[PDB]
Amino acid sequence: CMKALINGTIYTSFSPVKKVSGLVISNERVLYAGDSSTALRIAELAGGEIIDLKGKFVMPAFFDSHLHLDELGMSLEMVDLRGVKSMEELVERVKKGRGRIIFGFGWDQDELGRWPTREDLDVIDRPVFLYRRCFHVAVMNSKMIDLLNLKPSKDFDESTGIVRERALEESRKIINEKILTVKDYKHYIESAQEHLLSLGVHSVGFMSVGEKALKALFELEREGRLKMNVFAYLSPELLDKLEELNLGKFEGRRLRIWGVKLFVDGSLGARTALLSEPYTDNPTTSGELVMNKDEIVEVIERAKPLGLDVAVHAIGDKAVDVALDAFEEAEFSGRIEHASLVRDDQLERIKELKVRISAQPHFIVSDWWIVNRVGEERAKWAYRLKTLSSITKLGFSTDSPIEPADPWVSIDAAVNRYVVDPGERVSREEALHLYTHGSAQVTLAEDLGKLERGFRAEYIILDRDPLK
Ligand SMILES: [Zn+2]
Ligand SMILES: [Zn+2]
Repeated sequence: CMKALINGTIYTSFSPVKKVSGLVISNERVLYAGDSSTALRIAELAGGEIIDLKGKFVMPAFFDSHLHLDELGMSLEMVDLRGVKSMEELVERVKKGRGRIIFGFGWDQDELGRWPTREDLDVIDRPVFLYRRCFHVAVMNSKMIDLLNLKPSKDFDESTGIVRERALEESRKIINEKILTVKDYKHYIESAQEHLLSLGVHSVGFMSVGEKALKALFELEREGRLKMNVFAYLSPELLDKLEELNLGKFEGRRLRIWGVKLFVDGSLGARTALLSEPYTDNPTTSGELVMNKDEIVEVIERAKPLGLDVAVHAIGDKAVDVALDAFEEAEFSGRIEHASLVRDDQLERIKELKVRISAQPHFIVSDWWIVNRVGEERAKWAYRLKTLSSITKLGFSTDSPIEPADPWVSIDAAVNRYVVDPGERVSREEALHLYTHGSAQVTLAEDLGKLERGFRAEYIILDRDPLK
């Protein structure tokens, strides 16, 4: 299969901006980027298909360097219960869910008139599990309670089927690890993939791939059912099985076994991101250390002879220190997910160690409470897109389903919005670069993100100029 896209405007690169008028593709790689007429002549000689763009625009497809394909799929399938006015309507909306188990979200007891309970949902004859708006609480029916077998705690009200805090976290864990099957995960991943492709995203860094998600990805790959480039960053629990086969870094046609995903800290919203000084709006806490420097170095030393990348979630400024210390000691150039707060004094270390960073520009829009958490001075550390991209390799992501998956909505954020410093905005060209080649570089994918000769031909076709 050879195709020439002619008579249009093709961006091969956004850093620096380079436009051509013709593109020849064969065996899913770019063969030629240049003159429309030269491209036409090549395809005439070799007997390829001619695609006349008719003045349309082409660009490298988006590369989301950090998301959760399984969770995105679960989220697309969930029953939408936002704005439901009565228990009667809530029950009707839940009944209209397909799954052998019905998952849903977004109810509110104020909008309902009272709290939903186990007894209200016992009219539905399959397992039901329904988040509250906040996602900090869930209600379930008896069938679902029976499947979970949770131990008694102050976070679980068995009579009403309501879970909070810890017991909700444990409920999720049991659902994900015990109850959902490999087939369920294949379906989630396929729903996410369809959604992402329709948005122009052809490659993803898939973070926190657990046992069943991996089993689903190998199956989809050999079934020819993966339609996007999936760079899988596995949970560290999978290292035992990898070491027993000596299976490490491995590139299939779509699925890549690429890395390991770790977490130093939690999030600024929950006040669990690890700060060097206490929270401005809770001076009794500085967040939580989930994995320390020695524990990260231990995983890195296991990743090294398997040729695997290591991606480390660090949100708080002190978490960033822990991640930098770990990379320094292990002499390992890893990547950092989020890097939400970066101090001036940390910049030199990031530059010198060449740490790759995956950042989510839509966090700027969503996290309006940043100044409340950390104060005016530390808010200067937040989402420093322009600064980070000028000192190291940086890529754009959504952390979907946390943020919207639509890249144009995150591009708008990176270009137009800032926490406190308008100097941290990037230009439209830079944002497109970061969401294509930037992401590719951050995911160690050297033949993605551009449409020059030799690059994998992942492109999207647009009616309007993406630079306008
Ligand atoms: Zn994270
Ligand atoms: Zn994440």
